[PDB]
Amino acid sequence: ECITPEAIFIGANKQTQVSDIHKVKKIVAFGAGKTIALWDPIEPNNKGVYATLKGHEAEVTCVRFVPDSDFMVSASEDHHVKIWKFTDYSHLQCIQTIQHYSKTIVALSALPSLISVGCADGTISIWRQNIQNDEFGLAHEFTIKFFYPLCLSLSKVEEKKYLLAIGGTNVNVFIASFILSDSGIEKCRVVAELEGHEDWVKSLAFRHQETPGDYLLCSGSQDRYIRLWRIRINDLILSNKQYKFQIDDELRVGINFEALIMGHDDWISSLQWHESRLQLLAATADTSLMVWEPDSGIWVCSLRLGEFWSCLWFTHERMDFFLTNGKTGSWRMWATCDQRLGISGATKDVTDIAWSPSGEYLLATSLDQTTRLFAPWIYDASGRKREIATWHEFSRPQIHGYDMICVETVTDTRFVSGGDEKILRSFDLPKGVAGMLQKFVGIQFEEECPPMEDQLQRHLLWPEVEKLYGHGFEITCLDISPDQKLIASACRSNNVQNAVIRIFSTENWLEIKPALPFHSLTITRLKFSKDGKFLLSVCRDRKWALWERNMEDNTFELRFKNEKPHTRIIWDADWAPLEFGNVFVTASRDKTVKVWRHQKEPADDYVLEASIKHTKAVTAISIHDSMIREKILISVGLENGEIYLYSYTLGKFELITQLNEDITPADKITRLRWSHLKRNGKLFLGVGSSDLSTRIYSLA
Repeated sequence: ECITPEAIFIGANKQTQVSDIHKVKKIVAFGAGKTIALWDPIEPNNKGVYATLKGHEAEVTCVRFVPDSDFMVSASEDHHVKIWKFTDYSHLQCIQTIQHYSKTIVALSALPSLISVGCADGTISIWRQNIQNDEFGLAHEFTIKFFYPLCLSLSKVEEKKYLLAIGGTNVNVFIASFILSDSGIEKCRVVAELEGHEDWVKSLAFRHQETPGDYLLCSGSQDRYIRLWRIRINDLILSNKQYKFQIDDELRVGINFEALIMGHDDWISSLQWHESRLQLLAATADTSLMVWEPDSGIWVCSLRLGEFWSCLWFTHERMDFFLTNGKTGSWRMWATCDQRLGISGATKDVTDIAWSPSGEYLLATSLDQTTRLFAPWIYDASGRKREIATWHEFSRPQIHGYDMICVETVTDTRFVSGGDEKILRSFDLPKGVAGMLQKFVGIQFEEECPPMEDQLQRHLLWPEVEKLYGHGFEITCLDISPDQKLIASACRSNNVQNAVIRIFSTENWLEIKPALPFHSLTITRLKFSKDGKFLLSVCRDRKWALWERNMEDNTFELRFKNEKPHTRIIWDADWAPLEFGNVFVTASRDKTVKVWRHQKEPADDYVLEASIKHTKAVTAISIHDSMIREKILISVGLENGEIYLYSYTLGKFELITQLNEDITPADKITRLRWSHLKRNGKLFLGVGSSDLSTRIYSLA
């Protein structure tokens, strides 16, 4: 039994400096939710996010690769700073969690052995890495006052000579300098107050390569301008004034205002230097990137590209690449010139997932207010199988202004979705997508590379067929009969009147009276019997019910039930394949997973067969449509994000495996579903979690 992660769809965080790229390994690590996602852009078989670094207990607000080292720094909502170290090459292990701060970490710049940490305490401290150990220790901590850090840059002039540009709630740019003793810091002091800005400095960046050589320092503010300061070392002979000072009885330094670049109209957002050339990258408020360089000798814009959260500047193989994370949490690539393929993912907790009736693609609805379709492309535009069948977002059915709560596929060409809206709509697979899905995913229908972010959010939206009214609350769940002629719906409720089950027709999209009452709270799961003559319901009111189907009028009636199957909310339920038997299992907050089976012997009713308990609540349970050996296959998810694979036979659970902690989500498994399809001798598992990440595993 070999469990292999197939794909990870996570979205970047909305925060300054939440992403960084490794200058050497060319690995971009961005904070996605409470995890640090890793992705290799430059790659043969476009794969995308290949790992989610778990550790932080809050949203990651900053990620930085310490240059010239195997280290990386981080910071989260919980004022914590973590230090990772590359275990192998494309992976990192957390080796230290700094608890010291009780306020937000507003700034963070770190060189090989140091880490400047600006905090909302109004204090900026410098951590210095130990000599024998690998952990950092507070070498020094100070403050300017009224003054608060917003950003700071750390630089290395000479061997033990260091500079630190501090910018914050002060129109000025302070320049602290300290020497590096073997036990930390020595002679630290603010040695220069650079005047020039007419507002708060919110950006700083040093450019120090091959000195004696262009040693610049740029800085932005709450304006539409950027200032560049020239730095001379030992030979530095109205505003042509210099700020001289010296490190020790051996160094002299002279800063000076060189030029002001940003346009009057263009308001700047992000700014960073190039990895090797003397070029500055500045991204405007509106989606537009600009590159600046000298020569004359005046700084000028040498590259513009119109129509940000993050913006990475990197060059590989005599080509320049621009990675730009948008609002939809999607990264896009550009070379210099074409638009290479990027990566997609949610920006808010995922709520539901549902494979196409046949299982070639997987729809995913999240709180991002978007519904995405993920599929694997195993075909070049030439029609031959790709080496590795990678997963991508082939279409974004919608981006409505309603929080996507749930979805279920009616047909490979149509589906239904619901959100924090009163009604729910159905959607039809457009011509544009179908072709795309037929060409790369390979699926026949009746009547040269995946979608870049541009044609994925604008040209690939599914046209709505019909809306359905009835519920006076956001729809929580729903299922489609095996015959696809029915839809069982259920809204959010606190009483019995709204905790009603509505049955809709997929032909006339009209409701089919009468509604179904019983549950006193809100239903969490609705499943139709494999045969289709039954409907099951679990309703976080600690009970379940089975509604028999009248094959004539298609009206349902209550037959079986159980007022106390669980001591706490039931989160999920599922039916085993007919061959196994008239069985269905429920997953509950009471930590247990119970199995039920029809018994007409002592009296007609669905009796309890087996039951197992876990450590955390079981929020997701899905059983495979086919029978593995002569036994059934079940998957279980928890509030931990942990996933258990079980085997089941008349009264005996067999643990196949517990997905390594390194390959599973970081929070509540909102939904788990097996794909109906088997391809390349593998089974597929869809996993939507509360850590805003859609994932896909495979069982060999």
